[PDB]
Amino acid sequence: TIPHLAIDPFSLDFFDDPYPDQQTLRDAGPVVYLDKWNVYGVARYAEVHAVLNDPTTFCSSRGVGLSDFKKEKPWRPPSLILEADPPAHTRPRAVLSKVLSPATMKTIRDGFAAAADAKVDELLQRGCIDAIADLAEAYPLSVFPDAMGLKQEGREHLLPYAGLVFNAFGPPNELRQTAIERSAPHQAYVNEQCQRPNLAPGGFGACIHAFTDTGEITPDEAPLLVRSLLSAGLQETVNGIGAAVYCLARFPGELQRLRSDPTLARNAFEEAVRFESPVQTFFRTTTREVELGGAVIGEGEKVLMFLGSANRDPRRWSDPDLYDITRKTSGHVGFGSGVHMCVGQLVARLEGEVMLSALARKVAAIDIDGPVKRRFNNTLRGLESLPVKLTPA
Ligand code: HEM
Ligand SMILES: COc1ccc(C(=O)O)cc1
Ligand SMILES: [Cl-]
Repeated sequence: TIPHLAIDPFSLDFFDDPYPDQQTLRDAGPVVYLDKWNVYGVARYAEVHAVLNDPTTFCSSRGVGLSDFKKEKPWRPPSLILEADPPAHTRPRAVLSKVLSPATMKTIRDGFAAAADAKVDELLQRGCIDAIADLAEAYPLSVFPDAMGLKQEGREHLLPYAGLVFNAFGPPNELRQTAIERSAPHQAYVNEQCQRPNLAPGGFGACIHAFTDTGEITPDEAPLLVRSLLSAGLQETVNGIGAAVYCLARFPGELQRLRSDPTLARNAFEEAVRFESPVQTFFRTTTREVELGGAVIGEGEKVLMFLGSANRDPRRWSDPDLYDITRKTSGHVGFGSGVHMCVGQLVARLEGEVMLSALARKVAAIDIDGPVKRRFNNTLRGLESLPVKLTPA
């Protein structure tokens, strides 16, 4: 009663243009079986939203990649928040929520915003730039690692470790094995910067270590929670900002609208997050037999959620393939939904908003003027290179 498909959502051809295959996955049925990896798939907004919001039946403590932690060893000690279920998840989540609080955004906002303006001002002096390396990448590297409290040496390890983390959610294909065999130096730098003496006072990491006397987490838990923010805190944002820029370059009517009202910047980024879904997919594991969209899924089965496909589901979105900076984006799953919904979304939206605001005030046109290149990853969607000519306003 469940349609079996041979689509590999982790193949290179799929990454190259996922969107037809995602329609085929949505239209086959509410639940599909993916024979290549032996997992269930859900690609419609409805079923994705349901799975995300039933963490008792679709837990994350057996991993949220293909590997089931009850069967295989994880490639690194489990995250205390991503790879945990309530109740063990609850208090480490409260710590990271407070570390990344509204009050904390108040303190870095003007710094983040200035750095966005300085970066756009700097790129307008060059004209022809690469909006991935010189912007999408350069901007978050200039404000996140300082906000984390990190030393300066070794920062070249952060994006590679992020790409490793997201590649290791995927199946044991060559992208994953090659990331793991390249991993050791990045693992080593990251784990070391998680120790309390290496985290500059006032930053996010020091704050995490300072939350250890409340009975919410203990001191030996602090290093791993810092690790979370060195894993999840960079590449997505970069991909999300690279997508905004791309969209603004590819849809010049939306750039003309952003310029006319820069207050649209925040929702313009939110729309980029929905349109690109930098995190394309996550897994859950069933803790019990369950009925999902008229199928009966046994205990201990991996379920693949297509988040980017739920964000383009014509059953939920009008013209889902169009980038509309005035769209009501509320409800998209680009950040998840429910108990694990991105705990750092306030940092991402603040980075992306102030970047787009900067562009909206200072740029008249953005024109692709060279070969666009994609970056392949088992979990992340984003560009490798996006040569643009920026035109000062
Ligand atoms: C556009 C940028 C981002 C996107 C698209 C994104 C995507 C996601 C998604 C889909 C989830 C839910 C995972 C799940 O349900 O298993 C998540 C959770 C998480 N994110 Fe983000 N994220 C972004 C930025 C950030 C930032 C800036 C941080 C840190 C500052 C961060 C740290 C985390 C952590 C620690 C979790 C785990 C939360 C939990 O398990 O309860 N992410 N992210
Ligand atoms: C959604 O992406 C991630 C990746 C890693 C972690 C973590 O290491 O906790 C959390 C979220
Ligand atoms: Cl690691």
